[PDB]
Amino acid sequence: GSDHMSSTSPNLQKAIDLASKAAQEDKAGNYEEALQLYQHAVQYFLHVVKYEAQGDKAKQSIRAKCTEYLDRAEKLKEYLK
Repeated sequence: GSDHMSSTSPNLQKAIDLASKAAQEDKAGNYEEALQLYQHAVQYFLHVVKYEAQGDKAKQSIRAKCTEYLDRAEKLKEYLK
């Protein structure tokens, strides 16, 4: 059916799926794949916000999340294997 594809880009869909997995690896304290998931998430969110934006102001939705994902990786670097 619609399955978010009618309103959300495939890059934005990818970004969130991988951002969700970043937290899954991190909060399990695997501290292995987590770091690269946190940075790869914002790699897509910034490619959406700067080049593929929607809803005029609505692009601010990713700006709030991406600013956390690039910062929260620096906390993993304490124990990141």
